[PDB]
Amino acid sequence: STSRLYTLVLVLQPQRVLLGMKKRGFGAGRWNGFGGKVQEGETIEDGAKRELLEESGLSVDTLHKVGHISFEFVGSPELMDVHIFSADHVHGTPTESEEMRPQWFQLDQIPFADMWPDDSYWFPLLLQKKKFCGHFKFQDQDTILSYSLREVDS
Ligand SMILES: Nc1nc(NC2CC2)cc(-c2cccc(Cl)c2Cl)n1
Repeated sequence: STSRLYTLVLVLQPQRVLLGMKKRGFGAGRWNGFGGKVQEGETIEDGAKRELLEESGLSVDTLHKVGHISFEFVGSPELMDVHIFSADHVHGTPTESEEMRPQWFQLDQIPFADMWPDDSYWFPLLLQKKKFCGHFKFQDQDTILSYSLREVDS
């Protein structure tokens, strides 16, 4: 049983981060970066850009490679293969979409309590400008059974 490709784009700036409140579907009622499924016929980076445009209304020329996290759940055959990107520069205005309502948070005021539990572990690596690689086994949606997390030169 193989995995499916996901992207996650974190809109960063010197003092703040633009998260998105998920309004519907998987992760509804939680703050997260912008992203979703990688389709057939686009590269992973194209998918990241697309989902950022569609969910926030923002454009980019380029993204940074910051993380590669593989998620799995107990009693589930399908794995999430997440390619995490930072967008430290953006064009346009943040606009509320059907799927996401964007909001700015200062980097010392990130609402980890209402984000996915894994974010508390890998966000510090992102904010130190470290590239990271890891696996997370979830018991349920609020409970990490086991996890592995390391930095990489890549
Ligand atoms: N921060 C974070 N954490 C996650 N933790 C995994 C237990 C669910 C999953 C995701 C994610 C990334 C891209 C697309 C989608 Cl649908 C999701 Cl849910 N993001």
